[PDB]
Amino acid sequence: AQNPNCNIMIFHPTKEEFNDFDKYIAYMESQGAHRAGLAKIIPPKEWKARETYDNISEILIATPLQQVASGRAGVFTQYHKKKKAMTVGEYRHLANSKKYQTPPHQNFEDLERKYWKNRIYNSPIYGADISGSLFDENTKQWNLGHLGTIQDLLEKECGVVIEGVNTPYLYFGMWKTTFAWHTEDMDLYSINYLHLGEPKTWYVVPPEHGQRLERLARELFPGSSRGCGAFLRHKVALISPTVLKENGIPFNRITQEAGEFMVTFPYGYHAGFNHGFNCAEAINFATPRWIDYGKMASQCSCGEARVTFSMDAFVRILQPERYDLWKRGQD
Ligand SMILES: O=C(O)CNC(=O)C(=O)O
Ligand SMILES: [Mg+2]
Ligand code: NI
Ligand SMILES: [Zn+2]
Repeated sequence: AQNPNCNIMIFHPTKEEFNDFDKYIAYMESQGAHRAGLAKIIPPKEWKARETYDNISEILIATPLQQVASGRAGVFTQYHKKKKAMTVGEYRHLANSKKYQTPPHQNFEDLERKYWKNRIYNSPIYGADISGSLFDENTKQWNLGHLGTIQDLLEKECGVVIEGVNTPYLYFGMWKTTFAWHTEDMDLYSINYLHLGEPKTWYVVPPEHGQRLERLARELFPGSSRGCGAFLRHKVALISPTVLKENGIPFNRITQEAGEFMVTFPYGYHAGFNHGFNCAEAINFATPRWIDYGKMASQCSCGEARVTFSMDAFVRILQPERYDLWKRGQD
């Protein structure tokens, strides 16, 4: 069995190996990368996403989100308070202000310590989930707006043509902006490219151990767990590495830097934080191996998780017994 300890693997594809996206995902899986739940892909030195980032300041962040925490430093929830629209240039200036800027630090490990000590005492503002792309249309390799769609994959594997579309999303971050513990919708893959700026630290639980994280979460968030049998779909709960280690939960960590891709694998729980002003692009995708995870994915039906238009068909075709209840949650 490849990668039996479920370590995060780092790949360095050549320019020739960077041509065929599906083939390279399959290769990484042949080497056991999925067992970790997360992999890093460093593009060949010949590649670039676009020519420059000098002209992005006028992108609008229509609904910046202030991430307000409740709880204790290692075990907390966050809610998202909507703020007035601002441009990427305005948001960058805000991120660099004395109130929001990254503190002085020695190295990534010192910053990670400071994050977990201090996160709850601040409310950073995240420009998340903005439909759009920063890849140049002429970038032919690993262009996250030109991937095979999940609807086409389902049709290729299962024969059923379905409605829906699959487009990327931009994330503008600042120090302490946080992504809560989650798997993807329908336990899909994700791919995330860090276009510019400061790093992003990731934590991940191997897919084979995901239910251990879920059981801990039910213990640590007992009201939320009574409210919903899949409350991590709400994407609000944070648990620190220290708390995970105290509770014996298997996990790994890695820091992504600008110019690097990360891939999350089906049912790989992940969480993390941004080091300072940055911009990432991410999208969900599927492979043949995903189908069985899609069929078994948990679902929130309490009403809180509220998701895209395109998830309807995935539930309807892969999970027909759950469909009616899930859709009640959506309406
Ligand atoms: O970058 C973020 O805030 C969150 N990203 C992801 O969860 C991802 O790419 O799957
Ligand atoms: Mg612009
Ligand atoms: Ni994710
Ligand atoms: Zn729910």
